[PDB]
Amino acid sequence: KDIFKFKLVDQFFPFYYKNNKGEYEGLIFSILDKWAKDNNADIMVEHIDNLNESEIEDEAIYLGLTYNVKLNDFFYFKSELARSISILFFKNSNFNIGVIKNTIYEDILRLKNVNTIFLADNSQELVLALKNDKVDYIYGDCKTLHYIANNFLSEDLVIFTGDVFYSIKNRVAISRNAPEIVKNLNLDLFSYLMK
Amino acid sequence: SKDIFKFKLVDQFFPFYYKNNKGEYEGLIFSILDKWAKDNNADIMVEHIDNLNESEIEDEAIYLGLTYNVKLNDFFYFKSELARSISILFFKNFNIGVIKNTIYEDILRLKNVNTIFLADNSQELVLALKNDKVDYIYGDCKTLHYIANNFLSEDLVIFTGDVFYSIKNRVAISRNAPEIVKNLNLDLFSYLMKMP
Ligand SMILES: [Mg+2]
Repeated sequence: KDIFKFKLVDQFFPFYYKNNKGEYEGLIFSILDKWAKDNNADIMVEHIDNLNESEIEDEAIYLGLTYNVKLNDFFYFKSELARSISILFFKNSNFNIGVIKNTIYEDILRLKNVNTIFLADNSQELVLALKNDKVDYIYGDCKTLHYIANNFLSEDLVIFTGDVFYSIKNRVAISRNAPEIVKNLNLDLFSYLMK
Repeated sequence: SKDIFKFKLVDQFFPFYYKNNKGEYEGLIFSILDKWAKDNNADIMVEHIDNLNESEIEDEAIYLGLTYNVKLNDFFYFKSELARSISILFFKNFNIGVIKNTIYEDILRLKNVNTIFLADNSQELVLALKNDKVDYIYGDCKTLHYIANNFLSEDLVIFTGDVFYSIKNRVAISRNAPEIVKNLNLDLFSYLMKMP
């Protein structure tokens, strides 16, 4: 009956990602299908590389966003998916650090007064920036960035051992101007992972 | 007197600790443990072990990389949560491989899987898949995938079927541990600063 739009942002292993062979992978559809049946509804899935405040769809449910001062004005963050850990990577003095824009990782670097921040639109772009030595470090998701890096880089990634490790919540997000029916949805997708 | 405590890092646990190409251990756990050490006014010793041998269990040691298991529960007390994982059935491009004495083993026995191949550690487990000793492996989503992808040039495929459990990774100490260890606050996760 009802049809709800889900938006997958960038990449988020293991929920959704692009493998070495360029094939879209993930178990998110398995979860969304189960959520759909429980809610007696159909779903539309859209994938977006980078989020823009001007292109926000009020009725859509966003996955793969993290808390960000800019995005907080537009979104309500609800149920948690898997958690992540922020890591600063470099390839195996003055410097510059790559980071995906409008993410919690950007805000972390900003409040640390890092002024040589290189803003990438997505994970792939960020990794390629490191490849072509546009940046000396990249900052972001522990597994997803490491994974994409190993797909494009010939050099191994190394972890920068400093005070840069934070526990990151990856939550489901809806527009603050979402219809009441969306706002009343149970969006605890993580509950479909029994324990 | 500043106390000294031994931490045993079992197998591999991405991104807390894992093997790189140089035969060394990379990870962020070492940073966390140094922080924990400062607040508890103590020194620390880190030792890596691939397998968990009952004969080699040290009562004074604090164990990381263990999950709740019917067999280990009779030897360890599982304490604070360090991180979470998702159980995934992996395959390349029917017997199932799984690390012995893990929560993952129990799951397969509860689901009444007939042909269970037991591995001692993640490295052995993923090697069994690579060498076609097993058709599927079951375990940690990040770690098993990392090893296969970085050491064996194998990008493992996730089994779509309903086999996804939320797994808690906890700190564990021996049942016969010293009183000085039992009194420790082993909330290592708290030393990972949270978002606001
Ligand atoms: Mg596929």
